[PDB]
Amino acid sequence: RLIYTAGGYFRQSLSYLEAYNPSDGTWLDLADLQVPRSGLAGCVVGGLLYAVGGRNNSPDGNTDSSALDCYNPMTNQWSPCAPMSVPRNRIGVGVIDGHIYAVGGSHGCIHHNSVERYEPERDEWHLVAPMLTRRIGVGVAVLNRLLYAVGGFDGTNRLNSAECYYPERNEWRMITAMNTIRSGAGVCVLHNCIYAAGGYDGQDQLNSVERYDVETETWTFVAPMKHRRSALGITVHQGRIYVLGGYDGHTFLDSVECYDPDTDTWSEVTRMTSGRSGVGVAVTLE
Amino acid sequence: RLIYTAGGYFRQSLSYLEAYNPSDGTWLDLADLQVPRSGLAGCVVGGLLYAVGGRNNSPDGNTDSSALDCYNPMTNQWSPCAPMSVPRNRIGVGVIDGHIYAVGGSHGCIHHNSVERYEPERDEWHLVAPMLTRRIGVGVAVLNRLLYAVGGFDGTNRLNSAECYYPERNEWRMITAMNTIRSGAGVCVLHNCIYAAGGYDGQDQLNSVERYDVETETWTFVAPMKHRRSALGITVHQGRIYVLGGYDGHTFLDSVECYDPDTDTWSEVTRMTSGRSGVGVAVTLE
Amino acid sequence: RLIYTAGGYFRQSLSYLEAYNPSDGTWLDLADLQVPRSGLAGCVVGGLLYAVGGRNNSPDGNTDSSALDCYNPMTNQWSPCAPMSVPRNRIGVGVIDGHIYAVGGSHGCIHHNSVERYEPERDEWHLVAPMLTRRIGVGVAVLNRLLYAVGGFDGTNRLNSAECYYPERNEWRMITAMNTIRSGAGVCVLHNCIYAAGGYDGQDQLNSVERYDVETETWTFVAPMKHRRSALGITVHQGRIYVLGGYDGHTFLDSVECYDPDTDTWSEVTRMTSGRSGVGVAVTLE
Ligand SMILES: O=C1c2ccccc2C(=O)N1C[C@@H]1c2ccccc2CCN1C(=O)[C@@H]1CCCC[C@@H]1c1nnn[nH]1
Ligand SMILES: O=C1c2ccccc2C(=O)N1C[C@@H]1c2ccccc2CCN1C(=O)[C@@H]1CCCC[C@@H]1c1nnn[nH]1
Ligand SMILES: O=C1c2ccccc2C(=O)N1C[C@@H]1c2ccccc2CCN1C(=O)[C@@H]1CCCC[C@@H]1c1nnn[nH]1
Repeated sequence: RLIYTAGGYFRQSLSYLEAYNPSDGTWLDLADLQVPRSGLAGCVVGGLLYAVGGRNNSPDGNTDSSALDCYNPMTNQWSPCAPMSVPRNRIGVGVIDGHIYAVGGSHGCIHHNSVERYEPERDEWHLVAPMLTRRIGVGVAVLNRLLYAVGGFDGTNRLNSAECYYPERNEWRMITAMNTIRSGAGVCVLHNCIYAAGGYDGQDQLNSVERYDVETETWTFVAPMKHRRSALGITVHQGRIYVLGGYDGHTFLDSVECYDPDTDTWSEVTRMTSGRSGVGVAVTLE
Repeated sequence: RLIYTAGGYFRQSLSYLEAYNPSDGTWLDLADLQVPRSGLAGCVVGGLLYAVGGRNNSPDGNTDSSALDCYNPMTNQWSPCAPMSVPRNRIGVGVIDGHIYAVGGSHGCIHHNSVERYEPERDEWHLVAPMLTRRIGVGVAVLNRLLYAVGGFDGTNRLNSAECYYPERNEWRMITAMNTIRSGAGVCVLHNCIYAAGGYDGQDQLNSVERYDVETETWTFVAPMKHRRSALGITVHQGRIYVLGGYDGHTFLDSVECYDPDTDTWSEVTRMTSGRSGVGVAVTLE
Repeated sequence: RLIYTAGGYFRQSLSYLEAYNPSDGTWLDLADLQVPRSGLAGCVVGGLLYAVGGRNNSPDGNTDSSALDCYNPMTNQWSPCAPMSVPRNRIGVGVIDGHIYAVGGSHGCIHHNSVERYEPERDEWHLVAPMLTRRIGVGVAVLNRLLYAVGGFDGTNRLNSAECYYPERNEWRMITAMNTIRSGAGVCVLHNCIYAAGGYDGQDQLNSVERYDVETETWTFVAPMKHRRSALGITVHQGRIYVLGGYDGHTFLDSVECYDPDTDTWSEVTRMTSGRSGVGVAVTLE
């Protein structure tokens, strides 16, 4: 239906909200964020777009965000929701049973292993069991009612490790680590596999993509992206992964590539209006 | 039966070969290595002690070693054997079916994922399938005729990841990662479980100890060591782990702690003649 | 007109500046470099010879160079220019529109993919687009106002890959890879074709030479050199390639071969005053 892209960074933190339509390839110019921010994460619950966490990198100063803002598509306006317990810059998020999980992120020099859950019915955040590892630039994916924290950065080492959360048991456990170390990678779920595209391994931006099969418990490489990129927006729409923007250790990308799992190929389908990195993206449900 | 300690580091790379008898608590001052080195690994095959890889850190310069030297307890003599294909400083080693596996390590700035095997009868090294990850300061453990590479450092990031080698199939496979990131940890096998004691997580030296059960595929913490230590010697003697020396953030340890798995307790049983880190340790077989 | 040879290595890093006249076959002994260096690159802009990057391998210690020095033929004198942003040993250089491009190279352990441009009239360096691959011992050629980075070493593997820079667009594209892997090869342009002579493939020094046709996008072998050589000086003078010195496996070459494209034959036309490798070579324009 539509692929949102909220915020991002180019010279400073951005306030752009734009929506891409895969059918005709048009870009909608929607209402801008109240506060500019990069390193945020986007998710859609009910029929509202949620902008979680982030950081406002401006010439005047840098401020980490604990703000949850809710975009109503009908009115084309943003409405503040209950803020998180702590600011979370470079955050990952996943949705289970209509509840938003705010995973990891940073507050200045404090790297979070803590995770908290938002209940939209109550407008209320509540902390859950923390991760085994501190993760910023973490990628999150939801599969079989289980949340996966994939890769990231613990303040010293970038991570190839991943861990699975069990909502019913309220506990974390380590799974098989990735083949490549990835911080700020695009993580999503397509069919019955966890995907991890792009990222930063400590010295190079990555174009390699690998997927995790839950039953075999093995990470397998697939066709790499055309442009290597970190801090990229990722989204699945009608059986195909879409990756939007990012940073290639150099230029802020406007490129948007699409992955077809049947053919195992990447192809640039469009461009964003301007180059940016660290965007929060989410698809309109259904 | 003796616990050998070869080489090590204190202000410069050491040449010490010393042997500890756990029965009476005595120390034997044996013949020194012909070339001093730290970051080496020790192993015992067919009644002979082998010193593998390492580096000679001296005031006159630094040289990485590809040397395999063989110590005969009967003659108290070091005799050179066939050198490895490439130098391997901060190496890990394991023994399967009388063959010595040289795993990972570094040569100057090259970090090895490559692995090679030594055949004592032929005095020959041959490369096998390389690891999925480049690892230096890697811990090696042999269990059920499979070789496990644990933790380490890839040149940028310290690792909690672990992978298992299959000699018959000649292939590596990533297993469940550790709870803690460990580079230069003491890795050994006790009662059908892989132990990972100490190490360096990128910031602090560790005193925590976790073990891996092969069937459950889970890492579990046990009682921590009294002293934090990285680049530590390790071996098993009559159902108990012996850790020797290491680096705790400033002092080079001479302490030697012993782990009793029944009581789940650590106790300092003896001291080495001088403090050191990066030693090659192996026990006399049987 | 003269073929300059600056620096080089034999036992230690050299300070020689010598100039060969192809007409009468004489050698000119010009003013030595202020600082000895090998792994540098030479180029001529506006009647001035430039010595870029390199390293001073001395008995007292090894130091990588970020220095740009300018030789004035009128005064027979070297003058320091603005240094590069980072030291670059085994550097490659080319010139587009009177601007010197510093491509890749190493700073001790760091292998650069970054590229920076020097403006002689301003005496300023500015970073441009970094390469898709990190390359040390990289050969550079300019053709149709596009800069080509060929072969080299990425810190792990020696490369047969090549890539093309687009100054106006400020981006890099990966072109067709070479038939042979070449690190430290002599790269130049002749009759609208990119040549890659000699180099090191990981095991042996090479005498084979292959050229790239830009329209057909194919690498084709030509007559090989008489001597195998890596880290060789190279240039083009009156429709013929001149390769100077290098390393063949044990002996530092003083040989200077010349390639005639019409006959497709190499021939030793002269010798340098002493054998050396890793020199910077360039021709007085016109
Ligand atoms: O885009 C860049 C970038 C540009 C230039 C230099 C360094 C970086 C970088 O690390 N990135 C990625 C990084 C990143 C990584 C993972 C997830 C989100 C993001 C947001 C973008 N980003 C950034 O680093 C932001 C953009 C670059 C300025 C610094 C910004 C920042 N500083 N502290 N937090 N953010
Ligand atoms: O003992 C120290 C130490 C002391 C003081 C400062 C830093 C270190 C350190 O990293 N180590 C551990 C490190 C290490 C880690 C894993 C496995 C083997 C070893 C050998 C000892 N060691 C070292 O780093 C060596 C001892 C310290 C000087 C540098 C030496 C080295 N440098 N490159 N290779 N060796
Ligand atoms: O000439 C030799 C040589 C001689 C003996 C052993 C190894 C080499 C080698 O790699 N080379 C080539 C190498 C090279 C490769 C590409 C581009 C420039 C150069 C300069 C010369 N050179 C060298 O390696 C230099 C000469 C050999 C000593 C080491 C020198 C060095 N070390 N780190 N940087 N330079």
